[PDB]
Parts: sequence; C-alpha cells; structure tokens
Amino acid sequence: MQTQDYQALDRAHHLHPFTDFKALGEEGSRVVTHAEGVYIHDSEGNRILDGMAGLWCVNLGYGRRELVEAATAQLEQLPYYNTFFKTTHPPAVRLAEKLCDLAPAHINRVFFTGSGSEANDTVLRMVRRYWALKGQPDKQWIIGRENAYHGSTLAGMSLGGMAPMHAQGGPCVPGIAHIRQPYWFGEGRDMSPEAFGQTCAEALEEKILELGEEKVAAFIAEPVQGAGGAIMPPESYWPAVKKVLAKYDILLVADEVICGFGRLGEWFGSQHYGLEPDLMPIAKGLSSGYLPIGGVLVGDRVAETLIEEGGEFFHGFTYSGHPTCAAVALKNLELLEAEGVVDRVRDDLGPYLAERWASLVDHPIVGEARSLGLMGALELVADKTTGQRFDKSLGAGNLCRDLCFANGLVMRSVGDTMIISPPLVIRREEIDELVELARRALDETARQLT
Amino acid sequence: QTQDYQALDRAHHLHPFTDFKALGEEGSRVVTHAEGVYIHDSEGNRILDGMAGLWCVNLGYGRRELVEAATAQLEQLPYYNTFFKTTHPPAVRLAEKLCDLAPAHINRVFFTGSGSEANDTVLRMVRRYWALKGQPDKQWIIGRENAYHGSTLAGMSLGGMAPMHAQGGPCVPGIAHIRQPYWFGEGRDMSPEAFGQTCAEALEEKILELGEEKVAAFIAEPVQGAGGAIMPPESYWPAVKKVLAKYDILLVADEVICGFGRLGEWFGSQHYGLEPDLMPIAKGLSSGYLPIGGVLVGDRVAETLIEEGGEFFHGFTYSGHPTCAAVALKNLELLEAEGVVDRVRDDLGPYLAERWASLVDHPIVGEARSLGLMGALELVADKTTGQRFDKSLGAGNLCRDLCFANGLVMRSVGDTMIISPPLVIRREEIDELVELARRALDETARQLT
Ligand SMILES: *Cc1c(COP(=O)(O)O)cnc(C)c1O
Ligand SMILES: *Cc1c(COP(=O)(O)O)cnc(C)c1O
Ligand SMILES: [Cl-]
Repeated sequence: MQTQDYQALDRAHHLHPFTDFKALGEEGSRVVTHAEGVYIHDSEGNRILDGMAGLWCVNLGYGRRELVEAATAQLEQLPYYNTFFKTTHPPAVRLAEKLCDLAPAHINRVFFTGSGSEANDTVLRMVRRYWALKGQPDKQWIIGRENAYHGSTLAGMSLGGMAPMHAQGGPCVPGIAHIRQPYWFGEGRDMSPEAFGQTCAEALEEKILELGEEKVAAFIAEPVQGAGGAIMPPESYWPAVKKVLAKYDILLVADEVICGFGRLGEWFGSQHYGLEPDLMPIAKGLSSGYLPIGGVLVGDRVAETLIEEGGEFFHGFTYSGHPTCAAVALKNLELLEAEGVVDRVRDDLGPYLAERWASLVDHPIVGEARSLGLMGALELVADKTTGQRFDKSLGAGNLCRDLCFANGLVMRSVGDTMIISPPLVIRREEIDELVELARRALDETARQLT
Repeated sequence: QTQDYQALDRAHHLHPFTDFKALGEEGSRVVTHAEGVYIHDSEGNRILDGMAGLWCVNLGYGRRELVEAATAQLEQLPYYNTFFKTTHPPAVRLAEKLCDLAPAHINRVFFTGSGSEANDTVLRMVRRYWALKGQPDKQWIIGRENAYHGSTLAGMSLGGMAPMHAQGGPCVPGIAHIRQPYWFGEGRDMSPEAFGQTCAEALEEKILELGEEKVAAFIAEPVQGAGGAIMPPESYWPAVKKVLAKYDILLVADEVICGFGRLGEWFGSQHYGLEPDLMPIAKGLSSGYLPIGGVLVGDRVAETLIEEGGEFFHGFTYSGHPTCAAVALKNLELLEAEGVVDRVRDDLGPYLAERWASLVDHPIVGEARSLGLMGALELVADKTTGQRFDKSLGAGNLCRDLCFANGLVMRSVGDTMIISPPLVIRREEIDELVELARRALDETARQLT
C-alpha cells in the first residue's frame, strides 16, 4: 500500500480524535508507520524527531525490547482475565504493589482503569460516594480550573476547563465549578509572578465561599497544565493553595496523567510541589504508552471509608487491570527505576534542556521560554517589548508547528504557545537537534509573518 | 504462592464491582494461565470458562496468531497518536475491515479504549448531532431499566442499574428509562408476543411524554447481557421498529456484548434486522486480548458531523492504539476466515439450545433460554408458580459458587444463571458445561431444602 491508499481508506472509514474531519479529509492524513529511539517515520520515508513522545506518554522511547517481551510473555500465559469475579491475576497484584510503593505516603491502593479519562470518572464517583458515606450528601461540588484538561468522557470533559469541549455534546455532569488558571504570561503580567500565584490560589477560597464549603467535595488540578499549554504555575501558587485547603474539609485530586512517572523530574508532580492528594489519576507514562492502562491511586482517607463503610462499589471496567497491559506497565516502572530515568530527568536531561531551551529567548519572536524536567514551552509574540501577540487570524503557533514538522520535529502548538514533551530517554545530542530544528522553524515562521 | 498473592492483592488492589472488605476477608481467587476454553488458578484448578473472560474471549485462550500480531506491531510501532492529523496502518486497516462487516450505511468508526468510553462517545455524538441539526433541546436519551451501558458517569447514567445510580451521582442529565422486555421476570401475565409489543409501546409513551422534539435517541442492547442474558420476545424488535419509523429519533444499538459472533451474527442488530445510527463496540472486537473499543457511525450521523461540525473536540490518548488495533484486526480476520460466526449460527448455537433445554426438567429450573452462545437459566423454588427462592437465600450466588467448585464459570444475576462461552467451544465441552451445571443445580436444590 502507498501513502495515498492509506489516506483514501482512512478518509473513508476512520474518525480521528480532536479532528476537523472535513478539513483533514481534504488535505490528507499523515501516516506514521514505525519508530525507534526518539524518532518516528511516516509512509513517505520522512524521519521526524518526536518531541512529544507520542502524546506525552512514550517515556522510555520507541523500541524497548523489554516491554515487547513483557507483553509477549503475558499474552502467552494469560492474555486476559477479569478482576470482577472475586478474582485477580499476578500482573495486577505485582503492578499494584510496585505502584503504591512508588506513590507518596498514605496513598496505598489503586483502582485500575483503561485510560486517564476513565480514571477521572472513577475519581468523580469515588469523591461523591465518599462524602455520601460520611453522612454529608450535599458535599458534591468539584472545583476545577479553566483551561484544565481531565479527559474526554462526559465526566472528564465536565471536569476540564476547555470551552470548545464544553460546547459539544453537553449538558455536562452537574456540580462542577471552574476557577482561574495560574497562567502568568497569558493572564498575570499585570502582577509579579509571586503576587499572581497568590491571587490564583485565593480564587479557590473565593469559589469555596461562593458555593459554601459544606457543598464542596473536592478540588481537582493538574500539578502542571499539559494540554492547556505546559503552564507551570508561579512558585507561590501551590504553597498558597495548600494554605487554602488546610482551612476547609475538601479532597485534593492531583491529576497526574501527564506529570506522573518522570516528566517533571519526580515520580509524581505532586511530589515536586509537596502535595498530599487524596486521589491521583494516572495513565500515559504508566506504560510508556506501549499498551493502554490507567488507574486512580487512592489515599488512605478515601480508601478507608469506601472499604469499611461502602460495601460493594458498583464501578469498574471490563479491561480494568488487563493482565497484559499491567505486565507491560510493571516492566516499564521497573526499568524507569532500575535505570534511574527519573533521577536523570531531574539531574541531567532537565537542566540540560533548560540551558539549551533558554538559548531561544533572544529569538525575534520568542517572548518567553520555560521548562521543568522534560516539559517545555515557548511563547510566540509579535512585539517583545510589550509582549503583544501576533493577530489570532495569522495562526503563528500553527504555522510554527507545521514548519517544525516540515523540518523534522514534532512540536505542538496551543494557540501561540509551542510545547515539547520528549521521551525521558532522549540523548543530549538529540536535545541539541531539537532546539536547532526549533530555531530553524522559528526563523522561517518569523520571516513568513513579517 | 496463593496466600502471598492474596495478601499483596488485599493490601493494594481495589477490584471492579467488588465488596472490598468482604473479599479481603475471604481471599481473592488468583487466575494465572489459560488455554482453549479453560482457565487455571494459583491452586492448580482447571475451570471451564463458561463466560469467556467477561463475554469477550471469543476465539478462546491460547491463540498464537493474536500473540504474534501484538508482538509484530509492538516491534514496528507500539504506539502513536491519531490526534496530530495523523493515522497509522493498523487503524486504517481495522477501520476498513470493521466497516465492511457492519450493517448497511455504517461505514465509519471512532476508536476508543472501552465499551464505556464508546457510550460516552455515543452520548456526545448524539447530542452534538442534533445541535448541528438546529435542535439543541432534542437531547433526551431513552434507555431501559436493567440496561448496562458501562461504568463511566455517562455509561452509568445510560444504564438502568439502580445500585449503580445510587453511587457517585448525580447522573448526566436528560436520560429516561423505560421497562425491559424481560418476560420471565416481568411479563408472565401476558403472552410473550403481547408483552413484547407492550414493552415496545412503552417507548412510544415515553417519547410522547417527553415530546418528540426533546427526544434525541433510543439506546438498547439487542439482548441484555449484564442484566441477565434477557432475550426479548420475537415481537419486541419488530414493534420497536414501527415506533422508530413514526418518530425522528436516533437508534443506538449497544453491541459491546452482542458484537462479533455472540448471537450468530457479526452484530446483534443483524439478528433482529435493525438499522442503527450508532453502535458502540468492544469486548469481542479483540477477543479481549488487548483493550479496544469504538463507535460504528452511520452515514446519517457521520455526514452531519463531517460537513457541519468542524472539529469534534473528543477523543482519547489510546484511541486507535496501533498494537490493540493490530490484534483486533487479526481477531476479525480469524473469526471470518475460520467461519466462527457461521458456526455459532448453524452448529454450536443450535446444539447449545438443545442441550441447554435438557435442564428444564430440573427441580429448580423454571426456564432455560439461549440464543447463539448466550444462555440463561431461571432458578425457582416452585415450578408450578414460578416463584423465586427468597432473595435472602441467595439461590443464584449459591449455584454460581457450586458451579465454580465443580469446575465451571457460570454467573448469577440475582437468581438468573448466565453463560457466554468462547465461540470456539466444542460440542463435548458444551456437554460438559451442561453436565457440570446440573451437578451444581442438584447441590443447590439439596442445600436449599
Ligand atoms: C491525557 C489527559 C487525560 C486523559 O487521558 P486519556 O488516556 O486520553 O483518557 C486526563 N488528564 C490529563 C491531565 C491529561 O493530560
Ligand atoms: C461491558 C458493557 C459495556 C462497558 O464496556 P467496558 O469495556 O467494560 O467499559 C457497555 N455496554 C454493554 C452492553 C456492556 O455489556
Ligand atoms: Cl460556579
């Protein structure tokens, strides 16, 4: 089969995620066929540096023989069995042990799911079931943040703060509120980062008092916002949030679907900011994306009420704990740990990216460059003195994104914010190539718009 | 070791649909390997898996070809997203094969990871569709009591399980529930034919109660699975089609259990001559070997979404996962090349029915019903009246546990026993299933008397 054959069949039969179906059918889908290391290859023979590690998830890179062998061995032994029938299997047991041993203190149980979205559905039912069992059935409201992403189920979309998602397929799940996001560059340059972080934390208290603490069940947040644009909050934000949560009896849900398993230099983003969440949804890097699996790490406070008071929890998925997916996730975690990959993002690749990434701040159209661990972002501006954006209709970010791909680099755009999330095993020479290709695309972007 | 597995499992693993405390006290079963239609546990027991994992292992365990399909794709392209104006060969070929097997005018698929996520996709698609048609208040979805449509918030809301609705709500707004075509439990004051038409007429009443302008879709399993393997009277679906012909509402056929051979067709919709607008799928799509699901989308809905909708802000990281798709594709190729669906319809289905019917003369079996390789038995305390054992006696759970003790997985929904074995089960294995069931039925009857 030739590229156009794939494209024609794909156009005829395949509806892609988050896609303008009509536009893509007219321009023709890219066809990705194989990958190795940090590189992907398409049906036209192009080799591209995958600066997004698939979709924030291929932490150990492509071509890890050990993950292939883990799946093959489990498929030959027990490809599938359910965890419904008063049953478990060895992969589930061992993965839950390993996961909870890596989790922060007081987080000792896991409920398995297939995706980060199903994990957030699990979170929502667990949170509201929890308060019902506490004798407080009016404690129902969940506070998220604008521009947050918590998945694409109805619950995940409702918990998220994406207006274009909210505008499609609603009504949403009831009882979700949204406060402002700690995005200094886009929304806070009228203040010092420190003052802005405290304002955005105070917004949580304001929302609590607006709804009434007796009606609020939980606050949900990504430690660092991923899909919304790799937005690291000011250093003042999370300490001030902890101050607010200490005043009110509310659960903390840290959505670790992107930040988990090395991305920011820790096993969990919660650990980078010293949080103690009651629940933590996870997926993506859990298995380096090699097979689908997610879950909720459940803190002792929620777990004990559900166990001791709840009887049966009428919740779960056919593929919860899927033994082949669990076998792969277990091996992925063992490799991440045995090879010191997390320590290495934090002490080696993270700082190295930071210095190489910071060499882009002097580019004519880069208004800000930020990174943490192996997550990074650039802010494209038309005027550096004022920070003014290029006009929205010009699509500066999408143009830079397409020019990056044309130069051999996957670097995505959220509006006029460029983002990267490369595999955690990326080599220093490969980071060098990434920044060079980025600068080339930035050069070509600036020339075309001026 | 078994007790070592159990202690670690108790400490850290919260199971689906489980009384966490009770199971921790009793000790989890530990399943460790499987081949053919049999599973094995950490104590060395071989058990005939009359439920095919969870209604999903259609080609049975030990299929070398599915293992090789997974290994080859993991070595080629283990994962890549379909978000970035991108696709990959497995998604392309799987979408082609799937739509070629689907009913007429069902030519597109949106991939998901699970049947639950597929029903979330259904719900957003249905409501986005009518919004694009200029009817944004045409939002109500009519499901059925005792329906099962998954365990997301959307799936739980779409389902009709009161114990689920009672945990973690509020539900998604705008879902109504009409009565189920369960003749044995709820219709024995009528002929099956009249009952089937009454249950169809309940749909019309609900439409008129809500107002056709507010109703978006009717969602139903062709045959209810988790609710107790409830085949409707033969009058039901023809009468439902008459109602659907009169009103402008979408039909969603939830094929997560009925898809891919279970009833003797590629889709339960095809057994009943339905023309659905959307069909969520999962489970048998891959014989459960790897997680994957999706929504088969009819031309009516697809063209509106494509031509009017712009971007659909919906999807999952693992939508179209190329390793899972590669396995699903091979599963379909094997099911077709080996004539498994045809064999359910013409051989194993009819054979189960005759052997299954040999259980009707048992002292506590009030009804035996089957279709393809789905079957159910109704436990009763008195065959004259059909009355149940008191719920407090747990007749169904006792029979379930006695089946397992005899080497057979046969599930209980209240006092309804259900089976859904792999589609590659052989005739003598169907005999063994019925023989082992009878042993458990004898022992249940003795223990309850
Ligand atoms: C990816 C994303 C999700 C959704 O995960 P899926 O596997 O796509 O369902 C949830 N939370 C966050 C923070 C995410 O980035
Ligand atoms: C299994 C089931 C679902 C849910 O599928 P999951 O993969 O468990 O999320 C949906 N619909 C029906 C009819 C089912 O039996
Ligand atoms: Cl509000």
